[PDB]
Amino acid sequence: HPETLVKVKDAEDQLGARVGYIELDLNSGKILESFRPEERFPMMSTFKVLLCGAVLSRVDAGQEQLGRRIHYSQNDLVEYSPVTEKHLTDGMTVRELCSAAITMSDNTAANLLLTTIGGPKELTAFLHNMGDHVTRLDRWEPELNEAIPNDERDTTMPAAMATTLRKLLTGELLTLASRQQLIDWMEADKVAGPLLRSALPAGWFIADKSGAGERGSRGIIAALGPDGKPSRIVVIYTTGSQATMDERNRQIAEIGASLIKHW
Repeated sequence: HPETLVKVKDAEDQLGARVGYIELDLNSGKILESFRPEERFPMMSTFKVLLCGAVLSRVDAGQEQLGRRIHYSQNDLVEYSPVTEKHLTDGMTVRELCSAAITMSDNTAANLLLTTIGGPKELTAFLHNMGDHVTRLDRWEPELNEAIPNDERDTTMPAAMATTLRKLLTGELLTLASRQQLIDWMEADKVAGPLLRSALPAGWFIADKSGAGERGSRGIIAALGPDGKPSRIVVIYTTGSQATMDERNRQIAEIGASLIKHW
């Protein structure tokens, strides 16, 4: 609705930074509303949905198994690894690592799964093959969060991420059991409370994944809708602000409040 665009512009003003926004109808792929749809933004942890989508396509193809246990050691642990640090002794299965990477944004789990897949170049090859010629992963955790101005490495565009998310979630690329497993991990997100979830009405569905990075970068990709079903994809990215984490969260939650008021 154009009143949400008023709130996105107001957020650009309050944060003193670019905000990219898109609202996409999940059924038809129709772009309902957009602001900077084709400017690049750092993906940060929102790439971990894409990563487990690549993992699940290998599971579907018989090239990977969800129950396979990955062992790793203290040498692999990078900053913000709340779940992998606690499982050094016995390792974790592919399924556990995707739950940790999505639900808890665990950085080591993402690196371990990127190794399983053949690294950033293979996730980017996977994206290219499903028609996304924009999103690219170039580095590993934690480097990919750097968000240096004008750098195309590890970026997407709001319109590209929304279209890719839609394909992953409703297209024939993944088996329905796999699409459902990706949706379940996103629904179980534990780390995005102050963002769209704080504006979500009772009874609504949300599956999402947040990200934060350097230079004020913050973002969220989400599939949400009334009556327990997703019917729209919302993607929101910001970078460049010098505002605190709480101010960045606050403005994204106010963009959410506007889009839900005007649904």
